[PDB]
Formats: sequence, structure tokens, C-alpha cells
Amino acid sequence: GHMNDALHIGLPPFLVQANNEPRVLAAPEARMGYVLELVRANIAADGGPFAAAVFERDSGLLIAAGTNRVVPGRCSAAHAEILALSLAQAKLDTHDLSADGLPACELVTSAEPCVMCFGAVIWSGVRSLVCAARSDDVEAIGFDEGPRPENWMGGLEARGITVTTGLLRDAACALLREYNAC
Amino acid sequence: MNDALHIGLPPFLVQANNEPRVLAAPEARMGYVLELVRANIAADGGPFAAAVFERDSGLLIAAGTNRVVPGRCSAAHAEILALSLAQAKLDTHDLSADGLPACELVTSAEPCVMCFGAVIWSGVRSLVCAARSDDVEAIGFDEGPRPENWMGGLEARGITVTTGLLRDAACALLREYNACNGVIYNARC
Ligand SMILES: Nc1nc(N)nc(O)n1
Ligand SMILES: [Zn+2]
Ligand SMILES: [Zn+2]
Repeated sequence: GHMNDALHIGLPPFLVQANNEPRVLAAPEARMGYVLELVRANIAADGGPFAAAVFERDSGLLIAAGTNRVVPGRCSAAHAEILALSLAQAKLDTHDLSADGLPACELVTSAEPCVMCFGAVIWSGVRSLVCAARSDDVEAIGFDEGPRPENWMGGLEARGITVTTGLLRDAACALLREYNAC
Repeated sequence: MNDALHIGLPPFLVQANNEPRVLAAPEARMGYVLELVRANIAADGGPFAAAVFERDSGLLIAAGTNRVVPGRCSAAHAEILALSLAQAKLDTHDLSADGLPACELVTSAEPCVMCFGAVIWSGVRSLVCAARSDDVEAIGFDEGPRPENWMGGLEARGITVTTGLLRDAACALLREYNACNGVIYNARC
């Protein structure tokens, strides 16, 4: 967390490992499945039951991944979505993931996004959003999605970002319920 | 870097977060926050800055500015930096955890939806704004789809909202960034 010449949030070995080991997950469920492997790695690593990762929309090349590091990280903005997006733009040398020349980018996340991440996804340059758990599922193990605009789906769809949900919802709920059990 | 989320801080901003400072009046706080806007514009950042202060002493805790382009991080808004460096200095994700004083977030402009959310989770009890949502939209920058009545939305969470403070100077710092935003060299910039 704390430094001075920088805002710095360190990552546990699995996340570091996920962001630096090559991986091509073509099918949507292959991406989501790997994202769920990370959620579980995260709990084991003292973090919230959320993970996400930016892949290139068509190939399924993993660019970056992120998990909740809010508590261990002392940073309320360290939602899975934020780190996965920001680490993706680091790796690609741009703040906009849809700058000319770059292959289309997808953020595959374990749960639907909270208001904050909802904004993050918009500015990010990402061209699609694939979720696992619904917002009900999320705000039924204690996590708050916050006041999003009515029709946040349409809001994202209305700027070149296509939304999908429920994908491997059940397996993601298994994961949610286990955390909430403990 | 791919080993940590790392947004680097320009020397002036390291200084801001280095040097102690107590600004009691709201105008005193917003004034410092707008020093940092023009300072940022001169360090390749966007026309936005923010600071976390102790609401009831005016002790500067931490400061932030748009480091989007130079940091290549669409998430690196002033608010996010200000709030995060405040959380890191104070050793907690929750700026309102027991033991810590009430925190205030002083921003040079009304927050976009992302930072609107950031505010809700930050821990801050109060957000003081300079430039109105309209002012920021006028020169291009997008606020994004904030929920209808986000202001009351925040106030309902015990987070107090104040906007338009030093709006004038805020507006002036916004236009001079615009007037020096193009690519053709204007030596006056
Ligand atoms: N409140 C909340 N919601 C989600 N989807 N993810 C996190 O990390 N927090
Ligand atoms: Zn979030
Ligand atoms: Zn913002």
C-alpha cells in the first residue's frame, strides 16, 4: 500500500503469476472458468470473492487479471475490475484499450459491477463485459453494488460495450456461498 | 509494470503529499486544490485535482490529480488518487473506521460516476466541489451516466455535498487547458 513517489498496490503470487504467464482461452466459459480459479485463489489470499480479467475479445489471449485487494491492500478502489483494467492498459502502453491498432478488449468478471467499476468499465476502452453472478447474488452475500443509473446495462451497451450475464453463474455462486459460509 | 498496480506521482504531487499543511476555511482548501490543477496541467496531466483533508482541523492527509494519460490508466482520476493515497497513508481501506477523524474530499470539479462510487466506498463524510458538472462537459470531458439525483444519493449515505466553491477560478483553469489542448504549437502555453 503505502509509499510516496507512487500509489502502489502489490499483488499476491497467483495474481502476479496470472498477469505474466501466457494464456489463450478462446471459449467464453474458458475465460470465466479461469476467472473463477482466481476468485478462489483470492479468498485463500485474504481477499474478497471477486476476480476479473481483460482478454482480447476474439483470440482469448489473457492480457491482465485482477482480484479484490481492498482489505489486504488498504484501498477501497481495489475492486477486481479496476486492477484488471488498469493492469491491462499498463501492459498495452495506453490508457485507452480501444485506441487505433489495438485488438478489441473484453473484461470478463466474476460478478456484475458496482457503480464505481461501472464507470471504470466505460472510460477503460474495453468493448465487452461478460459477467457470472448477478447483482442479486452479490447483494445477498453482503456486498453493496451502490446507486447505479437505472439501466446500467443499456448505459454500457450504448457506448460500444456489449453486456452478457449469468455465464457460469452457478459455479460463481458456489464460490460466493462458500465465502459467505466462512 | 506487471507485478503491482503502480501509478507514479510527479515530483510536485509527491511534495503535496509530503509537506504538512493546515487549511481551515473551505476557500483555503479549495485554493490549494486549484494550485494543483494548474501544476498538473504543467505536468502533462488533465485539468483536475483533489485532496483528502480532516474535515474538522483542515489537516491535509493526501492529494491527487488526473494522471490518466501520463500514467496510462483510465482509472487514475484525481479523486481516486487523492482517496487512495489517503487510505494508504492512514493504513486502511476505510477512511471512517473507528479511530480515524472524519475525512473530507476537496475536488476541483464534480465527480464522474466512477469517482462518484469511489466516494461512496472511500469512507469520506463530505465532498466539496469546485466546477459544476456542466462546466466540465462544456470543454469536452464526460461525467458519464451518474444515477439520477446522485447528489441526494450521496447525501442519503451521510456524505455531505457542496458544489461551486471557487467555481470561477475553477472555470478559468478549465478554459486555459482547453485553449492549450490542440497539437499546433502555441508558444504562450
Ligand atoms: N461491492 C462490490 N461489488 C462487486 N461486484 N465487487 C466488489 O469488489 N465490491
Ligand atoms: Zn467495484
Ligand atoms: Zn472521475
